Amino acid sequence: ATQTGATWGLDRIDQRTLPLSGTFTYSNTGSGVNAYIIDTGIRVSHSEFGGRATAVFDAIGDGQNGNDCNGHGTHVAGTVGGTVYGVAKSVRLYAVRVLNCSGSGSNSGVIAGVDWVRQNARRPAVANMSLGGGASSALDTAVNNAINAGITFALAAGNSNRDACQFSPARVTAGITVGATTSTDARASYSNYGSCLDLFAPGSSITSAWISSDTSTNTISGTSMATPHVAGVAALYLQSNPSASPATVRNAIVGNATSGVVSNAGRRSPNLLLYSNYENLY
Ligand SMILES: [Ca+2]
Ligand SMILES: [Ca+2]
Repeated sequence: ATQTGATWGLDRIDQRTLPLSGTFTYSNTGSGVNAYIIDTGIRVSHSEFGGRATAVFDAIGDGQNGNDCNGHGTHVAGTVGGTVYGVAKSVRLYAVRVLNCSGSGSNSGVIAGVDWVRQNARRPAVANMSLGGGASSALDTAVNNAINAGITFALAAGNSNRDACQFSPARVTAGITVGATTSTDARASYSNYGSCLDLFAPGSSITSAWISSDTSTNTISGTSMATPHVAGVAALYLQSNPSASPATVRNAIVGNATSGVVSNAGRRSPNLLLYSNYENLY
C-alpha cells in the first residue's frame, strides 16, 4: 500500500536517498504485533488509534489510569502505529505509563513498567522507551532482562548533544538505540551520538497525535520522536518474522539501514539511517 501526502518522517524511511517523495509505502502493517509504549501514557480514544490502543499499566497514581496528560506518549504511540502518522498501521498499542503530566517519573516506576512488560507482554512484542536519565544499572538490568525475555526494545539516544553511552537506558547494548535526524539528513543539533547508537531515524519536526482532543496533532522534535519510527519498523519486521529474537530484529534493522547519508553524525556514530523496505517471496 502507498500512502500519499505522508508526513516527512514516514516519507523518509521508505526510501534510501533524498529528495522526499511525499509518499510512504508499506507491505506489512504490524497486524498481530504488540507495541508497549513506555512513556507518559496514551490518549487511547484518539482517532489515530482506531480502537487499537489500550491502557495497561500506570506507576504515577494520579488517577489517569494510563491516560496521557502530557502529550509525549500519545505522539510517540502515533508514530509507531497511528493510521495517518504511524509506521505500523495495524499494530496493537499498549500504554505503560511511567511518566506524569510534566513528563517526569521515578526511576522505580520506570523499572516497574519495564518489568511489567517483561512479565505480561503478548509476543511478538516491541517496547518503546522515548525516555531516559542518569546512568542506572538497575534500569539497564530491567531493560536487559526484558530483551532477554524476547522483547525488542527501541531506546532514545537522548537530547544533550553528548555521547549517549553516559545515559540509561540508551547505553544498553542489546536495545536498539536511536539518534535523530532532520529532513535534510543532518544529525539534529540536540541529538546524542557515538558508539552506543545503532542508527538514526527522523526526529526533528515530527507530526503525530496529541492530547488536546481526539483529532489533535502536534509537531515536535527529539530523539523521542526518532525512536518510534524504529519501533514501528520492528513491528513490520515482526509481522513477517514473529519468532525473531531481539538480536535478529536488531541485526535486520541495522543491516537494512541506509549507509553514509547522515551529515555531521558525531564522533564514533554509526552512519546509518532507518530504512523500512524488506523483500518477500512472490
Ligand atoms: Ca518516501
Ligand atoms: Ca543500544
